[PDB]
Amino acid sequence: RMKQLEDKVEELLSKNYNLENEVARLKKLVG
Amino acid sequence: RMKQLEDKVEELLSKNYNLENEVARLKKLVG
Repeated sequence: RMKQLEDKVEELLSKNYNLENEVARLKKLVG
Repeated sequence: RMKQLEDKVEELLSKNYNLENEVARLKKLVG
C-alpha cells in the first residue's frame, strides 16, 4: 500500500510531464 | 509517511487538473 501510493505518485508525475509537454507545444503554436 | 504520500498524490492530481484546464483553453483558442 506504501508501494501502491508510490506507484501512483510516479504515474501522476508522468502524466503531469506529458501535459506540460502538450502545453508547451500549444504555446509554441500560439506564440 | 503514508499520509505524506497521500498528500503528494492529492497535490499532483490538483496540478494535473490545472494543466488539463490549461490545455482545454489553448485548444479552444486553436480549434
